[PDB]
Amino acid sequence: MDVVSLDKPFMYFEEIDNELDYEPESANEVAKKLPYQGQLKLLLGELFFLSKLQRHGILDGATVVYIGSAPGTHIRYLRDHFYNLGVIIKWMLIDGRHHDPILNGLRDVTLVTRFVDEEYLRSIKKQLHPSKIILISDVRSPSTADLLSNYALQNVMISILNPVASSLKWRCPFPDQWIKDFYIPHGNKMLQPFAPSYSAEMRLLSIYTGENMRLTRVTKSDAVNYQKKMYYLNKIVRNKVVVNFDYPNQEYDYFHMYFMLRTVYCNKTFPTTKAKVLFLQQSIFRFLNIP
Amino acid sequence: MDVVSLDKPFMYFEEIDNELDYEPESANEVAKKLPYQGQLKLLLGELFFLSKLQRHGILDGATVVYIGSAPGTHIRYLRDHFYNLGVIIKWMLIDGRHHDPILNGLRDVTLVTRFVDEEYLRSIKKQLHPSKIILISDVRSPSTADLLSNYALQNVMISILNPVASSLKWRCPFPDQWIKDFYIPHGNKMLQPFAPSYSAEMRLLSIYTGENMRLTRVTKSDAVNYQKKMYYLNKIVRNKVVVNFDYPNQEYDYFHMYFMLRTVYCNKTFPTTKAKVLFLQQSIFRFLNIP
Ligand SMILES: Nc1ncnc2c1ncn2[C@@H]1O[C@H](CSCC[C@H](N)C(=O)O)[C@@H](O)[C@H]1O
Ligand SMILES: Nc1ncnc2c1ncn2[C@@H]1O[C@H](CSCC[C@H](N)C(=O)O)[C@@H](O)[C@H]1O
Ligand SMILES: C[n+]1cn([C@@H]2O[C@H](CO)[C@@H](O)[C@H]2O)c2nc(N)[nH]c(=O)c21
Ligand SMILES: C[n+]1cn([C@@H]2O[C@H](CO)[C@@H](O)[C@H]2O)c2nc(N)[nH]c(=O)c21
Repeated sequence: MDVVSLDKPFMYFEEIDNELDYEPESANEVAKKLPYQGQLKLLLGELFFLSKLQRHGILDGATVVYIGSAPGTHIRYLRDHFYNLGVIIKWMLIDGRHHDPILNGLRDVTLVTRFVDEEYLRSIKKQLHPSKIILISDVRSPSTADLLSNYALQNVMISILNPVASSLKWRCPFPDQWIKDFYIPHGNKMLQPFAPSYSAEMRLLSIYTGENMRLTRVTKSDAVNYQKKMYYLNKIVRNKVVVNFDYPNQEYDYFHMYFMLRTVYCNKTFPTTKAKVLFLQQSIFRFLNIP
Repeated sequence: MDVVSLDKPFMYFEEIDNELDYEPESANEVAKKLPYQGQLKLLLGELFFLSKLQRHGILDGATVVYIGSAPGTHIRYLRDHFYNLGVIIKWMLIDGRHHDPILNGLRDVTLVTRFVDEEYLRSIKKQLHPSKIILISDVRSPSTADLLSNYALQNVMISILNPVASSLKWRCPFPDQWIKDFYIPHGNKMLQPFAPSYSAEMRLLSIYTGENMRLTRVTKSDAVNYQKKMYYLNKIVRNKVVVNFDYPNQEYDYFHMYFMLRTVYCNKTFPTTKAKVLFLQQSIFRFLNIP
């Protein structure tokens, strides 16, 4: 077995302290071990993001505009969570596909069947005004050309919507498939537990202060770094069993999940962090129908 | 007469301490008092900008890419100045119109007869590489739609060229002619002496550190501010005679010019700032054929 003692997990991309030469054969390896692993991945990353905003006092009263939200089964848990905690939020879920029916009938959540474009963004901006907007993007067209296209639209979501914060899907294009350098918003590169086995994807978390918007260029060299660091994390790190982690599951992803969940706010008072986390995880797994 | 004692002139937009309701009648008022006032305006603003970069040690060895450079008569003085001081610079002047023949025959200056577009920017970027690039933009298509168009291209010049610094033409669109909010690069809003009488134009000076690019949104309210502050400066301030300014010309613009010129580097050693400035101004006026 691949056992180890870890202090904490890598929470952000910059923390990854090693790299590996990408083995193309890994793409043939089993991408997922858990049922509904994708919603879980999204639910933890989004609970983490939103709890932070709560922590900074910018969640209550905002309208969360989620683009690329369908089916969105996990968004129901996210909504109930903050709704039961008492935070006042309006959810506007927009996608061209259809949303899970469990999202229907909630006065606080509006579902829109529309693929968004720049023109549309301007109309929802005029219709949401003057509410504070929190943006979450998970749109998917893929080719490097498809990616750049998606990232370009995400930057327009921000310029037009002008949110107080944003969570954006972020996977750097492959170096061997470079087309051109581009700019993404500045933010924390949040690592995702339960992402597909060899996924190089993360979520960009940003909070907008003042009336400025800071961007950062992404070059092919960066793409090489992304590939090597994410390859090292997936092949080695995520396959570690943290023996000094006293919890029902000791695999790296549960250790990583633990650290994300310990930052979430709950109503019930627990004697320990372990008790709150166990509670949140059980609740999450039961909701998603994960054994 | 409109006399006054001033400590220093407003060097940046943010410094302007007052505003006035814009009088549309002012547009009918004489826009220029000096022959070749336009080149003078450009020459001071560009000497100011470049001396700063020299001061920060980023001028020597760069290639200055000037877009919207023709005729460019004053660029000859700028080139000779740094060339005689010993700074090593290559000038690449690109415009669709023709350049003043005085710019020909200099091995260090290349003239290009091309209107630039995104695709072209990419080719000059590949051809200039790996030199450090300093960008100066003075392109002019006008309608608010024309402006946004120009500002949009200027932002692309920066993203593609990736200069170490930039000087960009900047005039906010009129509030009563608003179309949409937009982003311009962060920079110092340099005020311009000898600009047309009621001009609301300035130059955005930026130095790029790291691999980031910071932008700032411009709203209609900002457009109202720009209009009022620039109207106050043009109607009142620029019409002041600084009696405590001991110089051959006491008008505000010469006082403003003095402060810009006192930052320029020269070969000759002068006993006073007044002597260096008088020297630089005389030299500039004689070169431009201004009495
Ligand atoms: N311009 C656009 N506007 C809205 N949705 C878009 C889009 N381009 C792609 N999409 C949507 O982005 C989605 C990617 S899958 C998203 C999964 C969802 N976040 C979940 O929680 O289940 C697709 O449903 C696709 O229709
Ligand atoms: N895309 C583009 N590329 C290059 N030049 C452009 C342009 N769009 C407009 N221009 C040029 O921008 C110029 C504006 S006048 C510029 C004056 C010049 N800076 C001087 O020192 O004399 C025009 O000559 C026009 O041809
Ligand atoms: C992380 N990853 C996945 N694939 C490819 O994506 C497919 C779907 O997941 C995989 O089958 C693999 O071919 C990669 N290809 C390259 N060049 N570099 C990578 O980092 C990489
Ligand atoms: C600074 N300025 C000039 N013009 C207009 O531009 C023409 C050419 O210089 C002027 O004749 C005037 O009509 C302005 N119009 C408005 N609404 N607001 C301004 O601040 C302004």
